[PDB]
Amino acid sequence: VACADCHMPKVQLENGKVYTSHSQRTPRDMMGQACLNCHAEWTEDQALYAIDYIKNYTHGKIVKSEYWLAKMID
Amino acid sequence: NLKPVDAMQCFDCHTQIEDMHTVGKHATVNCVHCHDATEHVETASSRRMGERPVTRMDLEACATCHTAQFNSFVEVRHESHPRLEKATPTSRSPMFDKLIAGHGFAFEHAEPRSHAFMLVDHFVVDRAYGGRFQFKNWQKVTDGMGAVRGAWTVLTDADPESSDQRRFLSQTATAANPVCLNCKTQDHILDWAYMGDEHEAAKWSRTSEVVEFARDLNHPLNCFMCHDPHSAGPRVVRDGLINAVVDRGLGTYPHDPVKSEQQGMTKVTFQRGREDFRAIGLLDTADSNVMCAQCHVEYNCNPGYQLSDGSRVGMDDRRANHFFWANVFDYKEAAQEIDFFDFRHATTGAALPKLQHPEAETFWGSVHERNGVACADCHMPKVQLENGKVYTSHSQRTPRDMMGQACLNCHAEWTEDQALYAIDYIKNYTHGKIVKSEYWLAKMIDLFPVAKRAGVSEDVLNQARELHYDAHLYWEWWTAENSVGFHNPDQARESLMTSISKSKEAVSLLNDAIDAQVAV
Amino acid sequence: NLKPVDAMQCFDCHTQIEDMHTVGKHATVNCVHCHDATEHVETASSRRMGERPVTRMDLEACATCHTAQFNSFVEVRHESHPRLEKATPTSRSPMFDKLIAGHGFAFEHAEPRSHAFMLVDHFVVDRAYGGRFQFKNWQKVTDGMGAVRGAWTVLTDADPESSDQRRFLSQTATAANPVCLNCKTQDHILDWAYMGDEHEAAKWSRTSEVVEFARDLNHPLNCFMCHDPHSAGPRVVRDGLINAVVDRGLGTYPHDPVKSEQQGMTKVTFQRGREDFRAIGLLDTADSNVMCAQCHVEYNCNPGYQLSDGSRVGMDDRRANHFFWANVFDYKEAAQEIDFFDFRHATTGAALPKLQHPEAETFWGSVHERNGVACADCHMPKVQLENGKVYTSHSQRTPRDMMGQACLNCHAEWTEDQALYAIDYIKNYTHGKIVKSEYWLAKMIDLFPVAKRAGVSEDVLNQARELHYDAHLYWEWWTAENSVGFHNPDQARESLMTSISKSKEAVSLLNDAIDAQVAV
Amino acid sequence: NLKPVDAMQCFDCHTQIEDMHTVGKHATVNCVHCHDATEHVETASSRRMGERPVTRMDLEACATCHTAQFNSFVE
Ligand code: HEC
Ligand code: HEC
Ligand code: HEC
Ligand code: HEC
Ligand code: HEC
Ligand code: HEC
Ligand code: HEC
Ligand code: HEC
Ligand code: HEC
Ligand code: HEC
Ligand code: HEC
Ligand code: HEC
Ligand code: HEC
Ligand code: HEC
Ligand SMILES: O=N[O-]
Ligand SMILES: O=N[O-]
Ligand SMILES: O=N[O-]
Ligand SMILES: O=N[O-]
Ligand SMILES: [Ca+2]
Ligand SMILES: [Ca+2]
Ligand SMILES: [Ca+2]
Ligand SMILES: [Ca+2]
Repeated sequence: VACADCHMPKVQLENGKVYTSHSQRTPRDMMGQACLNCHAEWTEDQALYAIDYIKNYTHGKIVKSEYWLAKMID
Repeated sequence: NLKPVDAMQCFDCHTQIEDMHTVGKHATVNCVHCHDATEHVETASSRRMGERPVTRMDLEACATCHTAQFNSFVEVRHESHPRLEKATPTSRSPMFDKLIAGHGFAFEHAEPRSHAFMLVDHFVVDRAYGGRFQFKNWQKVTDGMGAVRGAWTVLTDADPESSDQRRFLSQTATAANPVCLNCKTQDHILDWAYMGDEHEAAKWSRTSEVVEFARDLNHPLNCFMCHDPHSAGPRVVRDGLINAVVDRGLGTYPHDPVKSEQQGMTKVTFQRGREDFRAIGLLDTADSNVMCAQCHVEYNCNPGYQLSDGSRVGMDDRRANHFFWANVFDYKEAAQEIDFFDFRHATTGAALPKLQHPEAETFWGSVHERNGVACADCHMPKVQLENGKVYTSHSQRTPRDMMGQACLNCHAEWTEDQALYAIDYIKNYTHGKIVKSEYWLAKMIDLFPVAKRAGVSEDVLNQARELHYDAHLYWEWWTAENSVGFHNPDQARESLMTSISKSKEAVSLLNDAIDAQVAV
Repeated sequence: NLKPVDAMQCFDCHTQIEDMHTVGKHATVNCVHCHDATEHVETASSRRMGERPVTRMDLEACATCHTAQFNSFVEVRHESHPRLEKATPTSRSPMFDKLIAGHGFAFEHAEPRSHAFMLVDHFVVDRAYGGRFQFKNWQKVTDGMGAVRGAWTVLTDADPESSDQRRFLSQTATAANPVCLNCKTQDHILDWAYMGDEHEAAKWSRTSEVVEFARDLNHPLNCFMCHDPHSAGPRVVRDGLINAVVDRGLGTYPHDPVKSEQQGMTKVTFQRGREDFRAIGLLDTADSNVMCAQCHVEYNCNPGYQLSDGSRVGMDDRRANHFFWANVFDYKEAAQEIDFFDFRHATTGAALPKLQHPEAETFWGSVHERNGVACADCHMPKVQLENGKVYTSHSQRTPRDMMGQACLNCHAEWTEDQALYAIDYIKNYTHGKIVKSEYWLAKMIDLFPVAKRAGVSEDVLNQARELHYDAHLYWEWWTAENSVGFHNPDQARESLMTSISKSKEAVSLLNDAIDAQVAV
Repeated sequence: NLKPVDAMQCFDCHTQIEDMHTVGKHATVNCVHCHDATEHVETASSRRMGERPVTRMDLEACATCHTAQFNSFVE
């Protein structure tokens, strides 16, 4: 998988000539083309929930890392 | 990968193309994008073609550099109901079968849908080819991109081994003829002489076997119908329109000589063996009123009969390819001018015209037309973007889908709901008058068998048939025209009231004559 | 609180029940859930019933352990318009009154609504019981759960003191008879002999007073119509269907002997006093095509007449309970096979069939049926859950309400709007042909009084009446069938074109005969 | 309106560009779309630039034939 697969995927059209989106942005704005095409077992809400589990856990550890760096700095 | 050819070598022979190509916005666009001419260049002389070069007519020839316009063009409007028969109580003409009896449209006449389907819809409608052509299966009806790629990628022919027009199912007709195709495709633009006259250099003409012609055609509404591929400038290619505006000197706006001069057309003719062969009309301005009038007009594209003596007018006659270029109040005179009518009514026996989608001629003289508004302002407006390069939408559809760009930009005093309400007021009032006109037409029609059987004289029946012509014209214009009066509401009202007057006159004539026979 | 009974004690006598119950998925489900048999066990012998045990027929007997299926079943689809008369310009058959004149359906024929209401709707429709039964007030029309709980909890009888069929309001009819109820309820499943024949052990039969029968019945579409309560295995209980498939040897798929063998039915008969009494058909597979064909078929369930001699066929005749089990192109032959027609047209005098909702026979041979698709795939699909135990939806309704589960799972190439557009293309085209068929039928019908009064011969009128039979059949199949052609679009098109051909033939015959009389 | 230049004449001194341009999917795209080289061609030799030709770096140089990619990018 490459950055473009999640951040600038091919446009999906009912009728028309396919082209590559060049709006580089979060996959949350185009989940059908950026995630759900590969993760057929998921609804959009399930895929968003998987992202958020990672980000919530990571951000918690970032906050705890800063707490300890700050205690040391002080 | 495409390799450019030396255009200067072509221009040595093709001076008309040189004059157009080197000056316009396609001066950098190499011939190889649309032509494969290698063997042609090896064998042509200054006056003889030699091997014929290949010319791409597919819309994807333009989609490479103009993807936005192509993609907008091929969109399917699913809200535009498909295959929806007009002769039903819930559509445009509840009494159409009674009123049109005797004409091929009685076999099927559906509402229009998105432009991508025009050629396939022409091929599969029950009134056209006897049911010969069908979609490969009922799922293909959704495939707009597929139809654009080519009619024959989505259709089947019930009998590839014969080319005669015949019925394959009992309730079909074989009304199609080569003239119809001019408003569905221009794939034949190099194989068809001006007006479809017989011509040594034309493979196809008005008198061709239409089934064989059909099989050679693939793409709907080619991009180059409105845009010259060499200069990229605005134009029309439809012979019937050029003939009305230029040959007959009527102008682009027959009611307005000044506008006709400012927004005119220049006929350019191309030759084969130094004889005139085909023509285009370059427009002074990018005037969509005239571009859309290549097809959205009342026309003849069929055999019929002479008003003077009743005799047959066949496909071989020039009248079989004709733009009347007349509003509803000038139409009867325009049909007398060429001595022509379309069919005899199956019940009344009256000589009758058949009217078709006269949007261009209806729009003339309307408040919007008089203020310089054109079809594209309401039906294919500029796209509005927060950040972006503006381009013109090519999805021709009702303005209800883009009211901010199609109406509300000029009507700052209205909300969207107010604008919709104004449209619906006109369409509701107009439709009520269309229904009343049909009621009175049907009442008259129903009296003809009663009058005949009661022994009413030919002289009285003939007087009623003359009234039927006018009653029919002043009604059918409005079921044929697609705006349900919006394009010209005062004209629709005046015309439909005239239809009703004529029918009432005929009903009174027939009732009195029947009563007198009974009294004797 | 329920206390279990000793099933082994029942099984001592009930060996058929033992063989079914001990092997299936209800082997742990005690008899007390559905039967109160204490006094029965005290008094029965191996061959005499003794005191009759109580058997629960209410759907809540299953809702205790299968709440999801019950709750899905009783949902009311409010978008399915209630009490919507089909004989109007905006519904299925704009000219129904003219075309059906002479038949009870002219008094009222509404579109179907949700299954919860089937028994109450049968009781209150104007054509059934002379207006005898009504909802207790106009608010109860919304109460799906109430109707399921029991028809008599939501309806009133205008005269509890009489049991004759008679008119209570002027524009009603008394078409109901005991056979109708077999497709509304199976509360009478232990009180009705196979086919509704007279039988010592049956309280009710084809010849019962229908008002008295009506009063004994409460629940719509009982869960055990498709599910054997003892084995929990798939089955049908409807005698007319078992008679077609098994007794007449026609098979579950008459056009496909192989599929009929793989997806077959086994007739199981239950006796009373060692004589055959009632029967069920156990299915080889859980095949909804055959389950839904208990009701969604063309049938006779009424008196009529013989085609051979015109004589009356009454409720006492087996033909008054009959599944033709024939597609539209085999129907005329199936009606000749039993020598039967339904009514004489009030205007033309023609012997005519009456067709009813033939979804099962229309579906045969369609692209979906040939690919192994069944009614439940589109009308009662598996529920899709992010997290949960999957079960089958029992809300039988249009697939428009669950397109992801009913269409788009098999048609991965389409969006929802594309799929809807494909359905609408078929329904629009089919409806236009239904309207044209009615136009031509009405034109013919209107000529009969003119021809009679002009002195046209019986021989010509009789020829026209024979054409009227076919014109009627090939049209009415499609106003009766609920998919507006979707279930078999090629068949609908061929049949409706045949209807139009037959009417046109009749119109021409009658016009020529009237004209000849006038000329003399 | 753009007027095409003689690309072959450029290639007499620009073999490295020739080998890329003649072979890829822009073989038909004339140099005038992105370069203004009139005075350069008048003054150059294969060994002396002469007047420096102008090269367009604006994204609109691509947006004329690739509007969909450009419009999606600038959102
Ligand atoms: C899908 C499997 C991904 C691939 C491959 C890449 N990224 Fe990604 N990225 C992804 C997610 C789910 C998120 C979080 C977005 C959210 O809304 O929560 C991101 C985030 C970014 C961001 C920040 C975007 C924002 O939140 O606005 C950037 C700048 C980004 N990613 C860049 C990026 C690059 C350069 C990649 C290839 C090396 C790349 N991503 C891969 C999902 C996916
Ligand atoms: C890297 C960050 C990019 C920039 C800056 C631009 N584009 Fe692009 N483009 C990019 C990728 C990863 C792809 C898809 C390649 C693949 O095959 O998967 C593209 C594709 C194109 C195409 C081809 C047609 C299509 O797939 O849409 C064109 C014509 C194209 N890109 C044009 C384009 C223009 C005009 C840009 C400036 C606005 C632009 N690209 C920037 C990556 C990158
Ligand atoms: C003189 C020797 C010629 C050269 C060099 C080229 N063409 Fe030509 N062409 C020539 C003639 C005499 C004709 C018949 C029409 C006429 O003007 O008398 C043509 C025709 C074409 C056509 C129309 C083909 C058709 O199907 O009708 C096309 C598209 C065409 N020519 C293109 C073309 C191109 C692209 C050339 C350079 C590669 C070219 N021609 C060279 C005479 C001569
Ligand atoms: C790329 C190689 C092109 C192909 C193939 C086609 N066209 Fe084109 N077109 C091209 C350019 C670079 C331009 C000029 C852009 C600018 O604004 O400077 C154009 C312009 C047009 C126009 C506008 C003309 C005008 O405003 O005067 C139209 C209507 C147009 N092009 C249409 C068109 C059609 C119908 C094509 C297929 C036959 C087509 N073009 C091919 C680049 C390319
Ligand atoms: C002949 C080649 C045509 C030209 C030029 C234009 N139109 Fe057209 N239009 C045409 C046909 C044959 C059809 C019916 C297609 C079918 O398969 O049924 C149409 C349809 C329309 C519609 C209805 C679209 C819908 O959603 O139902 C509109 C609004 C329309 N046409 C407008 C229109 C405009 C504004 C034009 C000039 C820009 C134009 N058309 C040109 C045939 C042709
Ligand atoms: C241009 C002057 C036309 C000629 C010649 C033909 N048609 Fe046409 N057609 C035209 C327009 C602008 C439209 C859309 C507007 C409308 O009112 O329909 C159409 C539409 C069709 C359709 C779709 C709708 C329908 O009537 O079912 C079909 C099937 C169709 N046209 C067929 C047809 C045939 C068989 C023709 C020759 C007899 C014919 N068309 C000529 C424009 C023009
Ligand atoms: C007549 C019915 C048309 C057909 C067929 C095509 N286009 Fe068009 N185009 C049309 C109009 C009325 C306009 C606007 C002109 C104005 O100045 O108001 C356009 C414009 C273009 C342009 C210019 C850039 C823009 O405004 O979008 C291009 C590049 C263009 N059109 C391309 C195009 C292509 C590729 C077509 C086939 C899919 C196409 N046009 C058909 C009218 C008509
Ligand atoms: C705005 C001032 C308009 C101009 C200029 C033109 N038309 Fe129009 N049209 C307009 C409205 C408000 C409607 C009714 C649409 C609705 O949704 O109620 C129409 C209708 C059409 C149609 C049928 C469209 C449909 O309902 O699907 C066609 C085919 C059409 N108009 C064509 C047309 C042409 C060719 C014009 C220039 C001659 C034209 N219209 C001008 C609004 C406006
Ligand atoms: C032999 C002494 C019996 C025992 C013990 C039970 N039943 Fe019975 N039952 C018996 C007979 C002879 C009949 C008539 C039908 C027949 O098979 O010959 C029946 C009938 C029933 C019925 C049908 C009642 C109806 O309304 O038609 C039911 C539901 C039934 N029996 C249930 C039943 C149960 C639950 C028992 C155990 C508690 C049981 N029976 C015992 C003979 C005998
Ligand atoms: C609880 C005491 C039950 C009552 C009352 C009813 N059923 Fe039942 N059913 C029950 C169980 C425990 C099971 C097996 C669950 C499993 O999957 O193992 C069932 C099964 C069914 C089935 C599925 C049969 C099959 O797949 O072969 C059906 C169709 C079914 N049950 C229907 C049903 C009906 C119609 C009832 C009322 C007459 C009914 N059940 C009562 C538990 C209980
Ligand atoms: C006889 C006992 C029936 C069986 C078995 C099935 N259906 Fe039915 N259905 C029946 C009636 C009498 C009615 C009309 C009820 C009323 O009060 O009007 C219906 C209705 C339907 C509908 C329409 C529902 C709506 O929303 O309008 C559908 C889609 C339907 N039926 C489908 C259906 C299927 C798929 C069946 C097998 C699973 C089935 N029905 C069985 C009578 C009976
Ligand atoms: C099964 C073979 C049936 C017999 C016998 C009867 N009906 Fe029926 N009915 C049946 C189905 C599958 C449906 C729904 C489909 C449809 O097209 O309606 C119905 C519907 C009704 C309705 C509601 C709709 C209506 O026509 O108003 C009523 C009032 C109704 N049925 C009454 C009725 C009477 C009076 C019958 C005996 C003469 C009768 N039905 C028989 C299935 C079957
Ligand atoms: C025929 C018209 C049916 C009626 C009446 C009832 N159900 Fe049903 N049921 C039906 C089908 C076609 C299926 C699916 C079988 C398959 O394998 O595809 C079902 C399934 C069940 C099940 C099994 C679990 C599940 O799939 O949901 C149960 C427990 C069940 N049905 C119960 C049930 C009840 C309680 C009913 C009355 C409300 C009921 N069914 C009616 C067909 C029919
Ligand atoms: C999907 C491939 C289907 C199968 C298999 C069956 N039916 Fe169907 N039905 C289908 C569609 C797309 C429609 C039209 C629904 C719409 O909203 O337009 C229908 C319609 C019905 C109806 C009327 C439903 C309504 O509009 O309320 C009934 C009563 C019905 N179908 C019954 C039915 C039966 C009994 C089937 C098996 C024999 C059956 N259908 C198969 C789609 C599908
Ligand atoms: O009808 N012959 O083309
Ligand atoms: O049917 N086209 O006017
Ligand atoms: O009509 N008597 O049941
Ligand atoms: O009215 N029921 O077929
Ligand atoms: Ca339309
Ligand atoms: Ca005409
Ligand atoms: Ca319904
Ligand atoms: Ca019947």
